[PDB]
Amino acid sequence: SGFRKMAFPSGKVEGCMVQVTCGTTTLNGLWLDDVVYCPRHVICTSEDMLNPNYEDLLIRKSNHNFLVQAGNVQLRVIGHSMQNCVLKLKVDTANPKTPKYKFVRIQPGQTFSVLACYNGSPSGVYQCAMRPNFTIKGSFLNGSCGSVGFNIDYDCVSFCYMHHMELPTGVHAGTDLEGNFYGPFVDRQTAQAAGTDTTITVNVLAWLYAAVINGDRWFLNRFTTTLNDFNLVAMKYNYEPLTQDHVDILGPLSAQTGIAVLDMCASLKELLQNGMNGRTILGSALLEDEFTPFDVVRQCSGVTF
Amino acid sequence: SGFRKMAFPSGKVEGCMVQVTCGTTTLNGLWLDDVVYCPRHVICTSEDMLNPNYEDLLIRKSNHNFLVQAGNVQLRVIGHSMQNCVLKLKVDTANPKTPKYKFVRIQPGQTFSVLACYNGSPSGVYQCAMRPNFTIKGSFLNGSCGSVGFNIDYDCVSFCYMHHMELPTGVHAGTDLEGNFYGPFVDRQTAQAAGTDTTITVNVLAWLYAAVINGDRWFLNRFTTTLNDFNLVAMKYNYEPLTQDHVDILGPLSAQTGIAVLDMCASLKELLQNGMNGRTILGSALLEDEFTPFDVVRQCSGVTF
Ligand SMILES: O=c1[nH]cc(-c2cc(-c3cc(Cl)cc(OCc4ccccc4)c3)c(=O)n(-c3cccnc3)c2)c(=O)[nH]1
Ligand SMILES: O=c1[nH]cc(-c2cc(-c3cc(Cl)cc(OCc4ccccc4)c3)c(=O)n(-c3cccnc3)c2)c(=O)[nH]1
Repeated sequence: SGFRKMAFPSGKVEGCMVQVTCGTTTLNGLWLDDVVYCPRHVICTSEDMLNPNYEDLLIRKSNHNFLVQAGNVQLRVIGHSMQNCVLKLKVDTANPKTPKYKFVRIQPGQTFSVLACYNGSPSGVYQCAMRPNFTIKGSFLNGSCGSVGFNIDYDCVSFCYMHHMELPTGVHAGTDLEGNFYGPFVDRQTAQAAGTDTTITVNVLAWLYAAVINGDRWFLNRFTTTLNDFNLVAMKYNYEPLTQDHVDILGPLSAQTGIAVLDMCASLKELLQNGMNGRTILGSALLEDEFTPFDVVRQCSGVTF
Repeated sequence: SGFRKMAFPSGKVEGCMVQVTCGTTTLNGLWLDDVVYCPRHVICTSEDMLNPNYEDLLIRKSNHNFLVQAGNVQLRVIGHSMQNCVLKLKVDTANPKTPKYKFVRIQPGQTFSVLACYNGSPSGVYQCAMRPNFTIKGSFLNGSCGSVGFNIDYDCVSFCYMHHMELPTGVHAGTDLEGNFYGPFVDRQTAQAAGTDTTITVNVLAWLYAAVINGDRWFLNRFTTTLNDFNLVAMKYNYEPLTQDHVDILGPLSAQTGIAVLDMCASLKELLQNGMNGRTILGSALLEDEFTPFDVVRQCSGVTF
């Protein structure tokens, strides 16, 4: 029992982190097989990032201008190319620690683990969610660019995120491992709106099921609702609309606890309309939306890797 | 910017986790050099744990009765001994992945990372605190015994915790790596009180400094206090007393933010007396005590490993 914001074990990713240097810029890269992936703004100076022409900046760069260091190991760069917003550096040595892996583009509302890195060295790991507006509320300092987010299924690392930018609002933006930004953002230091964020309704419900499984039951009430009525309330409190697809994903938690999804929606409705009245749920005084239904079943049933 | 409950990268510990089997009992062990450490109740049956005589139970066990498996690798057991509440199994092979390490006994209020494991396989990592009453509020299921807690300093893993028990209250108890329980607990399924817990005042203050560093400033007020007056309030709200030693550990955060420790105490006093009035601090609607001053400086300055 107990419920914690738990991250995937990071060892399989730690073995892939390298340092990438181009000119006077140093950041983090991801070394898989014989390719190193990193944000393309490694080729920019402080002035370039205000309005960069990456095509033109890269043309002034040759293979020997990229220094890639993996601990002591200096890697020899034998090719370079730009794919959307990431640079791909071909090296002459395959990473001996390459895990089984794939590149995935996650959906808004999905969670992943972040291995924050500086100068190629891992400093910490934490779990976060892709917001509905495609930002993430991370913990990143200067030098963290090229840190990656991932999930793990038994032995296969699914890389979903590479960190590129901190917006003036303090939230974070980045790409999938094909270099495509999540959300509307561009890798340029110029004004960019993230737009309205909402709460991930299906995750909140998943966490309420986790609370019930662990003994926190005070919020269960005598009411039910309909999907239509609930979505009226969701809209009023800037919650994402709940779909039948979401109801179905919640099916196994509903079965395990014997609480129909729509009954749990009614409990959530009453928490939104009346607040938590100075109480806590799973040690939290607000409604938590960073656990997916899969996360809750994983943590509450102890699946391993 | 941003502030997250961040855990140490777990790779160095993942390489040390093995499965230990004795009879029909299987749990987690820690393989360092040529020794495997695990809870001594691996030798108990379900009935034994109600009132075990570990000396007598171990006498019925021989080296070949302990099966130790590290992935595929079956380890050959050439010695066994009991040290307080842990078993030490001498194996004939040194773990090739042994990190630099030491065994440390932490103080109440200190934080560490937990690598939750099942059947020798890591499933997740999270950060927690040793409570003032020497329990931890973890996330552990049956089979998690022998999972370990640790800190990391550059390349040296300090192991501080091995998980042994879940109490009927749902909180968790365990030992240092010499087998000595934290707190009053014994490895026996019989009634055991944990006693009153308090909030870790110095950690709360550290987190308020983290909030200020990140831009959450609404809680700073026009008041100051004295150490004596603050400790009166702390006692009323079951906060740990603040000592001059604590004030000194907070010195660098005070210097960085220009906010005198006693001024921050006055802000904390007003939050305790008046509540948070429906506001949040660093995304939390309650006062958070699981970050030490060292944690806050580490996360806010990006030290790595
Ligand atoms: O050597 C290196 N140089 C640079 C970086 C670097 C670079 C950026 C960055 C990159 C681009 Cl292309 C545009 C941009 O715009 C911000 C903005 C957007 C919109 C409006 C105003 C400003 C920012 C950054 O955000 N961070 C950082 C800092 C703290 C936390 N997380 C990431 C680090 C690095 O890590 N290493
Ligand atoms: O094979 C295996 N067998 C057993 C275990 C095991 C064993 C215990 C345990 C061990 C002892 Cl000596 C005494 C005890 O008392 C509880 C109690 C104390 C006071 C009053 C009433 C009850 C419990 C346990 O707590 N957990 C567990 C379960 C869930 C989360 N975290 C840990 C697992 C295992 O992991 N693997």
